Amino acid sequence: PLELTQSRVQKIWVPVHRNSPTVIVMVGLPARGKTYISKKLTRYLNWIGVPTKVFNVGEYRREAVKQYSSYNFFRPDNEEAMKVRKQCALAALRDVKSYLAKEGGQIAVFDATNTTRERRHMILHFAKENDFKAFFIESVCDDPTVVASNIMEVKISSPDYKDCNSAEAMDDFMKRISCYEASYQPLDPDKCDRDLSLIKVIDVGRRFLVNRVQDHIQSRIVYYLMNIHVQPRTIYLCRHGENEHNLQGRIGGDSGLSSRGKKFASALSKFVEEQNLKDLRVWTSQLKSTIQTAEALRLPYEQWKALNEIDAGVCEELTYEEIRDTYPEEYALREQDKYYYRYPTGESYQDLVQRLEPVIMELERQENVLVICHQAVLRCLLAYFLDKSAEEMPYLKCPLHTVLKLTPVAYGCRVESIYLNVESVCTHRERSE
Ligand SMILES: CN(C)c1cccc(-c2cc(Nc3cnccc3S(C)(=O)=O)cc3nccnc23)c1
Ligand SMILES: O=P(O)(O)OC[C@H]1O[C@](O)(CO)[C@@H](O)[C@@H]1O
Repeated sequence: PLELTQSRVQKIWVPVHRNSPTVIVMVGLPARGKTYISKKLTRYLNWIGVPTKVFNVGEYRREAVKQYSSYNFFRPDNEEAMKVRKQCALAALRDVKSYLAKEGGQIAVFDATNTTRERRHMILHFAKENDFKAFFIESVCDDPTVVASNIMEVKISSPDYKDCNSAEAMDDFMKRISCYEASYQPLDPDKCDRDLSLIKVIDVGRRFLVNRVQDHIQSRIVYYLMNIHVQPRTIYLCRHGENEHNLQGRIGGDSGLSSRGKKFASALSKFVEEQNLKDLRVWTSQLKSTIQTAEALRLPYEQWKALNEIDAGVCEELTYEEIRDTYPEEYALREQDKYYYRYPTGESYQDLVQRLEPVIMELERQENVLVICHQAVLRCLLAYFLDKSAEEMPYLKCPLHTVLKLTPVAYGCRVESIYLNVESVCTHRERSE
């Protein structure tokens, strides 16, 4: 029954006067997108604030053993290589234990083939004895075009194949896959795996079998998988054209575009038209400056309250100088912990991420999209796509009148900056000390 004090940074009332971690087990033949999924899921989970880390058994093998030479290493009759592979799995599990039990981790993604019941049974046993949950994700695909595309995009360029050309790396990889085919026992949720928590994904997200979801992190993972796709597309992110508050160095508010902001809007329209995209969706916030920017495009657009700039609470409409003079401790606390700091009666970047989550989910479902938003919001989105930490997120550089063009490549995202040659003030503030 305790008396309360409001914490300085997060503004949380706390009393004063003195969920088991999960191992996600990937399952499947090589080149079925296990690593692609492990990495993308981990980016999502970390961004929403669930500390996650991938333990790729392949990387342990590459460190334990000299340069790769061929698929013979993966022969099931290779007694020695089988021992090494098993010890690499056990070493990766030691690190999973340490991460989840001792380093604050919440989710460990065990990224390997794990194609045998025996291997999976051993992982289960490891989980139950450390009191970890286990959740299996299996990717099944028998389409040779898909497999070949995966091999060309991320396998032949890997360090294993440094001394091979393309044709021979591809030949080797195909034989390598064949090494796993005889002993591959797929997840069997009807019968033998009836009691496991799992998702089996068939044909690149065409069909799912989902068995026994045990907690909210798991249903959300499932929802995420049911919304992502691997079709090629482009995401453009930018801010509103310069506005009248920007000219005054004032934060928040709902001002309109300055004369230069309107020139940017016309320049954006020209840029978009020259990209020559199919079915470009345009999203804005509900604040005037983004909507006036979209109005220059002559494309249909949709407004989202969730894309509204961070709410600076009682500091809305003020300059950073007025904040420093009127609220000196608040100004200092934010410079010290810019991600977690909440403005009084307002928001933190942490809050932003919670309200942007539905934006991210819908972005995953779409194809070509242009998002016209605001500085702190744009940083949050960009952090997601580029896998930037919470500590880095509030300092990412997203200038006015510059389009950030994002294109999926390999296991991530390429970003290209395109400045549309219209002057503006600069609203970027570096980390100080
Ligand atoms: C959509 N969803 C829900 C989902 C779920 C699980 C796997 C995959 C998947 C993803 C994938 N991606 C991937 C893997 N390596 C290189 C490039 C890419 S790509 C297409 O992202 O540029 C390749 C796959 N292959 C076979 C089966 N499944 C694959 C997808
Ligand atoms: O987190 P920072 O660096 O203060 O940036 C957010 C600010 O940027 C702006 O979008 C432009 O100054 C403000 O409206 C908002 O308060």
